[PDB]
Amino acid sequence: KLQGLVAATITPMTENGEINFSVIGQYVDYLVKEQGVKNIFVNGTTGEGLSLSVSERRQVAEEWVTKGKDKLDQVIIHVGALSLKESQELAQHAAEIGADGIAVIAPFFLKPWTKDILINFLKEVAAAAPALPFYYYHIPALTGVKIRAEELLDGILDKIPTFQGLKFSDTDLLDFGQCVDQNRQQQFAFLFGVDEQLLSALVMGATGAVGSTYNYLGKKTNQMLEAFEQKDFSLALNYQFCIQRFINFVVKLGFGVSQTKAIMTLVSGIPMGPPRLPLQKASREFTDSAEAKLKSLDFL
Amino acid sequence: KKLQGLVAATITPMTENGEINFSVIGQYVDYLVKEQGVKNIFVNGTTGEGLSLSVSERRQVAEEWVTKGKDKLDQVIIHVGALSLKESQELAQHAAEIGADGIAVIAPFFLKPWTKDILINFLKEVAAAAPALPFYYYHIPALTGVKIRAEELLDGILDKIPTFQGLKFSDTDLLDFGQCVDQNRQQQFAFLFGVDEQLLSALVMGATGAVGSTYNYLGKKTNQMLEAFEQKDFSLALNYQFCIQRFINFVVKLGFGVSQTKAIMTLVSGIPMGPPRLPLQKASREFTDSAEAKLKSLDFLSF
Amino acid sequence: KLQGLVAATITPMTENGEINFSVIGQYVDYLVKEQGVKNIFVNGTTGEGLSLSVSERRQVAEEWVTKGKDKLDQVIIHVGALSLKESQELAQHAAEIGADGIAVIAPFFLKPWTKDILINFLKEVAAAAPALPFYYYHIPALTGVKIRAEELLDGILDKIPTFQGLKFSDTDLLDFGQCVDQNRQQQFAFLFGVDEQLLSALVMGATGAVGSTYNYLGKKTNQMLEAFEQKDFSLALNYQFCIQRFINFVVKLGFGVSQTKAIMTLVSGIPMGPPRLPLQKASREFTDSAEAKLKSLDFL
Amino acid sequence: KKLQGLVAATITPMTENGEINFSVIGQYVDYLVKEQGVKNIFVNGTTGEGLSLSVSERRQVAEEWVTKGKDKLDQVIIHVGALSLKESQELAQHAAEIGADGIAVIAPFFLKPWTKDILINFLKEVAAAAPALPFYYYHIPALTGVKIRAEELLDGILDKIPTFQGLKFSDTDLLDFGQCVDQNRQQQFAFLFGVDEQLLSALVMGATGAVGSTYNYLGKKTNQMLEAFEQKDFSLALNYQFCIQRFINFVVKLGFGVSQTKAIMTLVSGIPMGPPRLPLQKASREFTDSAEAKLKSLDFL
Repeated sequence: KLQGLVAATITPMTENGEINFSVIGQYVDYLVKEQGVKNIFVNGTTGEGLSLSVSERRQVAEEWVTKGKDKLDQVIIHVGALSLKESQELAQHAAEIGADGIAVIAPFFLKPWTKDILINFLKEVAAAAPALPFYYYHIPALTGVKIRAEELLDGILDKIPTFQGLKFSDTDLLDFGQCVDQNRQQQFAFLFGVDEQLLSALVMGATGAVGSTYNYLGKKTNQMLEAFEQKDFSLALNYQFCIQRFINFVVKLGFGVSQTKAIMTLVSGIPMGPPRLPLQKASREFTDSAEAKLKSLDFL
Repeated sequence: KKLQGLVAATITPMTENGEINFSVIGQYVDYLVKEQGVKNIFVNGTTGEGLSLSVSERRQVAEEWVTKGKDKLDQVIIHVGALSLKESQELAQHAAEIGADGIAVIAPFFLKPWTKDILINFLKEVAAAAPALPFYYYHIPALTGVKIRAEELLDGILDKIPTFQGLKFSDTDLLDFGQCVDQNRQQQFAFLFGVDEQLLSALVMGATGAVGSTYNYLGKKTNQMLEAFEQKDFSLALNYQFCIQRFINFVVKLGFGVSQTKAIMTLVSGIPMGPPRLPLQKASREFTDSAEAKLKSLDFLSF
Repeated sequence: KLQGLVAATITPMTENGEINFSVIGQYVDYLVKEQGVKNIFVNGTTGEGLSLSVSERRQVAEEWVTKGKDKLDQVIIHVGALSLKESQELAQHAAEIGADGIAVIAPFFLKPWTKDILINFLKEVAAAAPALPFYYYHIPALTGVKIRAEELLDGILDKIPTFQGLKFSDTDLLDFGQCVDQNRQQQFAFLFGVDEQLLSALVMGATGAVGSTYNYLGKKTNQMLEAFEQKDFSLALNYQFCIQRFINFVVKLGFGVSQTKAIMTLVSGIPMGPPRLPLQKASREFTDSAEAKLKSLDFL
Repeated sequence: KKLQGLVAATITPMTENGEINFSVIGQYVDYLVKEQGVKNIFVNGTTGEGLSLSVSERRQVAEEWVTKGKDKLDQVIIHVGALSLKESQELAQHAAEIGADGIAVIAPFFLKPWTKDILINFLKEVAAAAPALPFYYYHIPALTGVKIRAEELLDGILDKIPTFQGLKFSDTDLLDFGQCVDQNRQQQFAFLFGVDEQLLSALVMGATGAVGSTYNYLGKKTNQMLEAFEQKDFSLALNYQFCIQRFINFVVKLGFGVSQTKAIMTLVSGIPMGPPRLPLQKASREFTDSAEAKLKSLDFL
C-alpha cells in the first residue's frame, strides 16, 4: 500500500534548461537517507510535469524508476496531460518500465462538464495500464473542476478497476473526511496534498501525504507523523507549527515551483537548476531570506 | 471571563408575516442551555439574518437575547457589523448599553477595504463605540469576498484595537487559522472556528471553541465530541465528527443555507423559527422531510 | 424618458465625516453647466450609498431632489440595501419627495438562489413606491449574483409594473444586446454602466449611461455621445480613446471611489471631502499622478 | 499580406472512433471559401480541440490544412501553443517548414507566468523557432486564468518579438482591447476580436477582423454585418448582429461549447465533423434538433 510521506519530486535541470538526469540517483539517495522519504510522485506541478514533452516525461520517469529500484518503496508517475492520447502513452510507458502506480489530473483547458465525462477520461487512461494502481489527482485550484472528490469516488471501482486512491489537494475536509468515511472497505490511499495543514487531514484519516515540502522538511514532517501516531496531538501541533512558520513566511514573499527548486538546492546541496519557462528562477533575495528562515527554525 | 466552547449562531425567529417573533426567544435560550448544553450565543450573524434586519430590529432583538440570556447563558455576543460605519457604531454603543458580553464585526463588503490597515481602522472605530466590551473579528471570506488573511489582521492588533479579544474564523484555510493560534500565544484570545462540519480538524490546530449554526440542534452531539477531545479519546471524537459530517454532507447536496437551518431548528426543537426574510426563501417540504429522515437514521432525532 | 449621461454622484463630506449638504447645490450647477449632465444617480457605489445610514440616505436624497428642481431632468435614487425593510423605507421616501425614479441592487449578503426569489425582493421594494419608475442595478462583480440580465427582465412587468429599465454594469454585451433586442415594445431605459467602454454599448443600443466619470469628463463624453448620434464613428472612437487613456492610467495606480472623490475635487474645485471608512482618502502620489495625466489629455 | 476580416477557428473533424478525419478537410476548405466567404483559418485553437491532440496529430492536421488551403485560402494560421515550451517550439518550427502563413500562441496555464515579462520570454522562444513567420498572441483569460492584460503585453512587444503581428482577443474587456488598438497605431497589427456574439461592439472599438467558431457556419451572415459596418450602415449592422445574437444566446442557455459547435457545423454544412474527444462529450440529438429549428427560424439555413 502507498502510505506515509510521498515527495512530489522536482525535475532537476541544467543551466541550458534541459533535464539534468545525472543527479537523480543522488536525489533518490538523499530522500531515503536524509528526509526519511520512501515514496515519490513524479512529474506533478513540483516536477514541472506538463512543461516537459512526452519524450522528456518518459526519459525522466525511466530515471526515477531505475534509480528508485531497491531504494524507494513506491515511484508513482503523474501521467496527466491535456491530450488523452498523450496520457495513454505515458500510462502504458509507466507500466512498461515498472512504475508502482500512475496518477492523473483532470484535463483543465476544455474542462469535463460532468462527473461521468471526467470518469470516462480517467477510465481510458487507467485502461492503458490495466494492472497498474491508479490514483486521482484532485486539485480544483489548478483545474477549475468543481466536482467533489467524495462524489467522484462513489462507485468508482465499477468504472476504473485499478483505482487505488486519491491525492487530495484542497482544504475542504468535509469532502476529504467523507472520502475516508464513505470508502472504508476499499483499502484506498487517502493522500493529503496541502502540506501546510497536514495535521488537520491526519486527524480525519489521511493515510499519507503527497507534497513538495517533503523533499527538504521530511525529517520534521516524519516527527509530526510519529507524534500523531503516538496520540500526542499537542506535540504534533507544535511540529506542524514549525513547518507552518516556514511556509507562511515564504508564501508572503512569493512562493511557487521555482522557489521550491531553489530551496531544495539550498537544503540538499544537489543542484536543481533553473525552472523552465513560464517559470522564472527564484531571486537571490528570496533564496537568502528562505535560507535564514530555515536556519532560525532549525531546518538547516 | 473567556469566550470558549460552543457558541450557537442564533436564528432570528420570525412570524409568518416576516416580523421578528420575540415571544419565543426565552424558550429558545432555555432549549439551548438544557437540551444542547450551549452556554454562549452569537446574535445577528449570518444564521440570524442579521444584515437583513433594520437597525431598530437589530437593537430590539439584541435586547431580548441579552435579557432572556441573563443568569442562563455565560455569554451573549452581538454581531454589530454593518455596511455603514455609523450604523455599526450605533449598534456597538447599544450592545454596551444593554450589557452584552461582547461584540463582533464582519468586514464591510459593499466597498471592500483595500488593505489590512484600512480594515483595522474601520474595526477600530466600531470597537471604540463600546470601549469596555470584548471585540471579536468575524472572518468569512466566502461571503464578503475580502481577501485579507486573519493572521495578518491579528498581528499587533491590540495596539489599534485595545478591546480585541478574538476571532470567529469561518474559512477552511488552516495555515491562516493555525498561524492565528501559533503567533498570538500571550494575548489570551478566543480562537473560535466557524466551519462546523470540520470542527475536529480545527480543534487539532488549537481552536478554543466554535461558533456555528449546527450547535442550535446538534450542540449536545458536538459537546460529546469536545468532551472526547478533552479526554484524549481521539478515536471517539473522530467517530462523532464523522456522524455530524454524514448529516451535513447529506443536506449540503440538497441545497443547505440559512433557510434550511431555520427549518431544521423548527423540526428538532419544536420552537417555531418561522420563514426567512427575502432574499432567502423558505425551505421546501421535501428538504425538511429528507433532513428529518437523515437525522433519525443517525440517532440525532428520535423515531 | 431617462436618457443620455447620468452622473453617479459623489457624497460630499466634511473633514469630520458628516455629509456636506452645503455644496450639493454647487455640485448640481457644475454638472449642468460644466459637464452637460442633466441626470443623476444618487447613493450608488460612487455616492458611498450603503456606507451611509438610512437617515443620511433620506437627508441627502432630499438635498439632491431639492437642488435638482428645474435644473436636472431626472434624479434617480438608489434605494438598495441588504435589509428589505430599509430598502422599502427608502423607496417610499423617494416617492414622497418626488424623485424621478428608484434603483435597486440585488442584496449581496445572503444572495438570492434564483431569479424568482430576486424578483420577489425587487417587487416588494418597488411596491413601496408603486407609481415611481423602477430600475434594476445589475452589477454581478459586486453582488456575485450570476443570473443574466436578459433572463431577469423576461416577463418582469408581470411582477413589477413600475419597471422602466436597468443600469447594466457588466461587459457581457451578448446579455446587454439581448436586453435591448428582446424588449422593444416596453420603452425601457437600457443604461450602460461601464464608462471606459461606453461606445461599445452605444452601438449595441444603449439609451444612456450611468457612471462616475461623467462628474468630471462629462463634456468629453457628451462630445463622444454626439459623434455617435450623428454617425461619426471615427470621431466617437477617438473621443472614447481620450477617456480610456485616462481611465487605463488611473486603474493601474489603484482606482476606486476614494480616488474618484479626489479627482472630482481636483477638477471641479468643489470640496468632496474625505471618503468614509472602509474607504481611505486618496494618496498624494495618486492625485499628483492623476492631475498630471488629466493635464496631458486636456481634461484640466 | 495582412490578416484581416473573418478568420474561422476551424473544427478538427473526427471519425466515430475519435481519430482525425483528414479526408474531409479539402471539402471543408472549399465550403468555407464558397458558402461562408471565409478566406482565413485559425487551426488547432480551442474550436479545433488543439490541446486535446498529440503533437504528431497537430502536425499532421496542420499539414492537411496548409496543403488543402493552397490557392484557396488567403491565410492559414496555426495555433502552436502548448504547456510545454519544447512542444510549442516543435510545432512552430513545423509550421514554418510546411509554409503556414502564421503562428499563434496561447499563454501556458499549468504553471502560470507571474509577470508580463516572463510570459513574453516564453512567447519569444516560441516565435524564435519560426523566425520569419508572423506571430499572433492568443488572449483567452476565461480559459487560461492568466491575468495579464493584452495591452500591457503588446507595449513595446516588437523589441522582444520581432515577428509580432497581432492579437486574437477572446475577452469582453474592451478597455484592454481598445487600448491595444489605440496604443499601437504605428504597428499595422491585426486586432482580431474573439467574441463572435458581440463582434459589432469590437468593430466600433477598432477591430480589424475577427477569429471565431461561428464563422464556420454563420460566415456569410457575419460578412453582411462587416459590409454594413464598412459601408457606414450602422443600423443595418446592428440588425444583423442581433439576428446572430438570437441564435448564439439560444445555444448559450442550453450549454454551448466546442461539442455543440461540431454538431452545428455538421448540421449546417453537411460535412461530418464527428464527435469531440474526451473530456468533451458529443452534443445530444435534442440539442442538434433545437439548434436546427432555431437556425431555420432566423433564416440561417
